[PDB]
Amino acid sequence: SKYKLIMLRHGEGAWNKENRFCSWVDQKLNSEGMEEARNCGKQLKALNFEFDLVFTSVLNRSIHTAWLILEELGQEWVPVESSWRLNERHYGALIGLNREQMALNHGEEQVRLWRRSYNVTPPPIEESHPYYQEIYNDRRYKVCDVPLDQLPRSESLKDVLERLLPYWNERIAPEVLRGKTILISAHGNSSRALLKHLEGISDEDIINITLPTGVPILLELDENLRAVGPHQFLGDQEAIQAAIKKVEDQGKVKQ
Amino acid sequence: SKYKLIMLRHGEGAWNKENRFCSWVDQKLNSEGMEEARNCGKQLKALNFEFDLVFTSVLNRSIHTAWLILEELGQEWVPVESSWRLNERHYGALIGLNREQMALNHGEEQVRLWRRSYNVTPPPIEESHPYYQEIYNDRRYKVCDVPLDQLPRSESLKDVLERLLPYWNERIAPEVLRGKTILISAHGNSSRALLKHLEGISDEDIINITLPTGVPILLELDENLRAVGPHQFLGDQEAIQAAIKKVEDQGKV
Repeated sequence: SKYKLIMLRHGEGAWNKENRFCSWVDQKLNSEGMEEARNCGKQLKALNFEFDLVFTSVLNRSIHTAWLILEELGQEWVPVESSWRLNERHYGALIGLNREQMALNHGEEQVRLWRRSYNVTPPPIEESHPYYQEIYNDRRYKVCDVPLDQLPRSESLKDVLERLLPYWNERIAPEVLRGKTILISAHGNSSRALLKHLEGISDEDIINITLPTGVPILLELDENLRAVGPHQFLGDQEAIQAAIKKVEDQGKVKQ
Repeated sequence: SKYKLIMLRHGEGAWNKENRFCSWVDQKLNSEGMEEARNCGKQLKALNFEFDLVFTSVLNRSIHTAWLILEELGQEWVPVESSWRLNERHYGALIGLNREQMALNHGEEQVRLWRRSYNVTPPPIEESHPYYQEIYNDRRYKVCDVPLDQLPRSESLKDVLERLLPYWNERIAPEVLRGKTILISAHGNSSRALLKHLEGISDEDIINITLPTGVPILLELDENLRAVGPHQFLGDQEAIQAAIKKVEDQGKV
């Protein structure tokens, strides 16, 4: 049998235009980001999607994105489950820093590795970090399946997959095998981690995969829950590639 | 008390101003109703409420109310569960009708009986009813714990309690006993039904209970989940009483 699923990363937030790593900072979507969610909902409605379950991270921007999509579909009653295991990759000390500034300071090559490599680990976030308290003092991280003091302080994409894969295998994949229609409202890198696994993308090739914000990602899996083909982006392909280039360019110096 | 619970009915919808029985019609909250939800959230935040689980009906206005409350609390991550068993009382054929016009035609006392009686069952909604289709052709009622054909077509307040109690016993009560702080986002009459059970209100006294829209209701329970005292509306009592009178006045000529 063949199964289809939808995953996407939420829309824009304030730090997007500012070009700052957001990661675990619980920033809300801005007007534009909310509209992006509604657009995704409208596309899914057009395809007559009837979701059975929705999975999100515990970062409110992914949750609000799901809620907006469900409203566009008139499916607000559909069960939603949120887990830190779908949280965006933890950028550690890099959180809050400007990507272009990092390019000027450390070079475009190093920034590309920090952002897209599989094994490179960002420096861990310190208690002195401006956004440390706001993150680790929140109750949502006191009731995770992992103690507060044991949650990551930074993550390589490999680290993300290691804490995300179990959640996929144990709580999402079973529903897919049951023929349920699932929506995963996630983030840029946590989505890349999942795709790397499902599509069998190599450590080297994953570095060139960049996902645009607020765009439905369609994926078809086979009986062995493996991608039948590469992931596809729903929408105008030219605007999608342009959005991807925009994200890539955030890590480059002006030319 | 040993445990604390919060329940409430959502804010205004378009049919509030039109003064029409909404019931199972999946009407959305209007601007004012959304604001009412934000006010509940702010009031609960001011009292340090930290929810562990939220229960709602499958009518979107109660779900959106919960979502707006959680946003104000910065608790969007809190688990939410929805069930038709928390749905508002089914007004059957009376759905869509104007309360004041009905009071004019049949008498204020007659309408008050239909609205607040514990025992009187409204006439069942027929397939010929203008809103029958919009209700029973929705997928949410194809995946309930009972077949679509088994869902009610009208309910007395007693009928409501009979189908709501199983959910309280099976899903909600256990969580409360575990010490979890629960929020129940329900409706006018489904909430009256639960209160009757928790406070041991008699069939006669329940008729006099009218709940204001968008006002948190605090209930303190003992080890046996029995109310230790009457429910407590959280807010300015004068404004809350005016809000209650507002609902009562919808049935007056």
